[PDB]
Amino acid sequence: GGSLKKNTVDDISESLRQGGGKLNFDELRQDLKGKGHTDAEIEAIFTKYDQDGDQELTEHEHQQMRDDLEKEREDLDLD
Ligand SMILES: [Ca+2]
Repeated sequence: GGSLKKNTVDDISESLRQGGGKLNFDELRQDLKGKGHTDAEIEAIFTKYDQDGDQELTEHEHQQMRDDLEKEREDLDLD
């Protein structure tokens, strides 16, 4: 709709919680692939958030996800 979908975060959030708030590209991706998530979609989300390019997504990176989602889909609309 805008930039990110709350539905996506739910998928990544759940898988992240299972790994202990921390997971690597390979582990999260496998957990994502088993849910029906495409590599392209995962790579975009992972690249988008993995600003450190450490090929790893942590609770910190995921935190921005929820924040970035609310600044767009929350507190505003038509502007
Ligand atoms: Ca990272």
